[PDB]
Amino acid sequence: MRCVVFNLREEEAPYVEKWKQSHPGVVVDTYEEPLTAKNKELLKGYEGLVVMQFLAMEDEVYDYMGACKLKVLSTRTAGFDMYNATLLKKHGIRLTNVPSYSPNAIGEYALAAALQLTRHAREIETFVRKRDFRWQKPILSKELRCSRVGILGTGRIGQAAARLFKGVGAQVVGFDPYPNDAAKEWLTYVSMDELLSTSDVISLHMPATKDSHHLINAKTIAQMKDGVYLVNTARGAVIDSQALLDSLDKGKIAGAALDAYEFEGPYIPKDNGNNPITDTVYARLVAHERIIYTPHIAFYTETAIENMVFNSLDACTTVLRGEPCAAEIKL
Amino acid sequence: MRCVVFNLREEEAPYVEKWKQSHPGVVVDTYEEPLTAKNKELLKGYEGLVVMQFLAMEDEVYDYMGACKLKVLSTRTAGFDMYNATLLKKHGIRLTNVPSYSPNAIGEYALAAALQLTRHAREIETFVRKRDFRWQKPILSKELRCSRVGILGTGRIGQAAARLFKGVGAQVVGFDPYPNDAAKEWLTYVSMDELLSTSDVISLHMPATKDSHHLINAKTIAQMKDGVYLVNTARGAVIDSQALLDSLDKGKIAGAALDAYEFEGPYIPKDNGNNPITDTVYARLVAHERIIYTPHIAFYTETAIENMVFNSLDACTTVLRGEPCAAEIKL
Ligand SMILES: [Cl-]
Ligand SMILES: [Cl-]
Repeated sequence: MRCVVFNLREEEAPYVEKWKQSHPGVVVDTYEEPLTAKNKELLKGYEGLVVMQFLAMEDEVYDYMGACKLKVLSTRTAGFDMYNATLLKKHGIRLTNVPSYSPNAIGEYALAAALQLTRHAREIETFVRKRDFRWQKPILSKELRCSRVGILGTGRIGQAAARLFKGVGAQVVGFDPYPNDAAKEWLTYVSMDELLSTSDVISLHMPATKDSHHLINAKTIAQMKDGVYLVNTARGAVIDSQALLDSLDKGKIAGAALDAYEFEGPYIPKDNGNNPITDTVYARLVAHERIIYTPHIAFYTETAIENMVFNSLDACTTVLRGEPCAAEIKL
Repeated sequence: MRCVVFNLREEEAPYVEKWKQSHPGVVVDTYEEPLTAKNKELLKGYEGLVVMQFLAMEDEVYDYMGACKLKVLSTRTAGFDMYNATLLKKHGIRLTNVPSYSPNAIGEYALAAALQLTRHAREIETFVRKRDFRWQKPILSKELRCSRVGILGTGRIGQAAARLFKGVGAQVVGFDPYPNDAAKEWLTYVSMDELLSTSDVISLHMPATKDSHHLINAKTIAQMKDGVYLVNTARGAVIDSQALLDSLDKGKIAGAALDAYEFEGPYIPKDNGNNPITDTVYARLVAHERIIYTPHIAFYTETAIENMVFNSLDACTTVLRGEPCAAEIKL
């Protein structure tokens, strides 16, 4: 029952210690550094590997996992395509993930960002910095209780967002290819056309599929209300980014909050102070005056960290004991 | 029954027209400009005067109201100390105000500002500006559903805030000298000491009485949790401003959102681009990196404007009909 954790961030460390305290007899050694060809020897003697690493591990790292007879690689994230499933399977190494951390974290961020937009936070700041303290129409707001909010995607996260928008008084409508009864507690299902053409705020909550790809594009943006506000806490591929930029530049969309960009991979979650953004679309997005751009932090709350740590260690050790694990990805 | 409206702003005009459409036969003439000694003759023939004026009227204006036999001055605001009640009473002119516009507007702003603080909006934007897109502890957030929010003052506005905070999952506690049962739908009443010492976010909603003056001061701040967030949508006098600045500088209070400042009167709601803020406390406060300063706009929503217009015209005309008016200020 020997486990090693890499990529350990400072906020994760106390949760690892809490988990260890509640699970005596499990060895859990930790490293802040990533696992690479250069330090692969640190794997020796462990049966479980717990990681949160977007940087690719060289093939020789996986081969060394095989030579060490590693039994399971457990990621702390929902995504797992950043790991080499081919080599895991070849060496008989199992794989687990963490499918959900905190739906409420992401719904709460969607509400927070929506309120930054509808309450004109950035425009007020611009005026305040110039000492223009007037009560003037450009900063006059519409209350969410007088607004319609459209939720695109009604899985657990979309439902959390819908619940929160209804909780502040908004009329919430939803669209999903597979409507469910639970979401009807917080929203009314409508057609795509109705959601697009009548919503004051649109918040995206769809997973990555062939059918969510570029759902928000020049054609669907053209159907929206003039002055709509758009929030994206889903993956970036749901938006055709240039179409969004064009619509912001023309004033069709009054503002957007983007926590994701379709091609953010080279840059998230890294310090790029000395790493120029060479994707000119992304460089425009991140700097746009009408976009509240955030680096994929909708999830980034204490509750999410706790669940990422506890659930990954639980999954890892469940597999090590040869027990069924609902978070196991069969290869 | 003739009424004249001064100080008419762009956003108010459609509501005046809507009110006129449902009160055919009442003359309601409008002016965008203020009423002053230079245009006092515009008062001839009017019985009701409806105002929202930021500039003192000279004594001779009030004397001219008396000569014209004006019956009532009706403000569109809750405050009325900006008008010369001494001369209104001398000339037998009655006074009405608008005690409430949209409690939800102000509660919604308190929630919006709280979420800017708890979700680290400004700190994230500062990292984004530097292209630092790391998931780093300074921008890790605590969800409101895992937080205690303390509501100081449980009138209509505090109740609206409490309802909205509960609506996003927070555990809401309240303190008031006179607890009421309506507020108990949304919060639990606790002692002042308990509210101060256990709240993650404190939102102020108390009227400006001797008892609430500098309620937030060096002593009560010292009772708070390290890293508390503070929101003030109430009047500025409930906070000892220098004590707040000191505690922000020392890191005791992690951040504050202030929609008001005790000595803001010379500057609100004016364009001060050509008017220095000579009050050095206010100048520091508006510029402080840990303060989200806004120019008294928590109320500033479409619904509030509609209610300011409708309620002032209703009060004015109720008085002119010789009927009792709950919004009349007896001088
Ligand atoms: Cl509104
Ligand atoms: Cl949390």
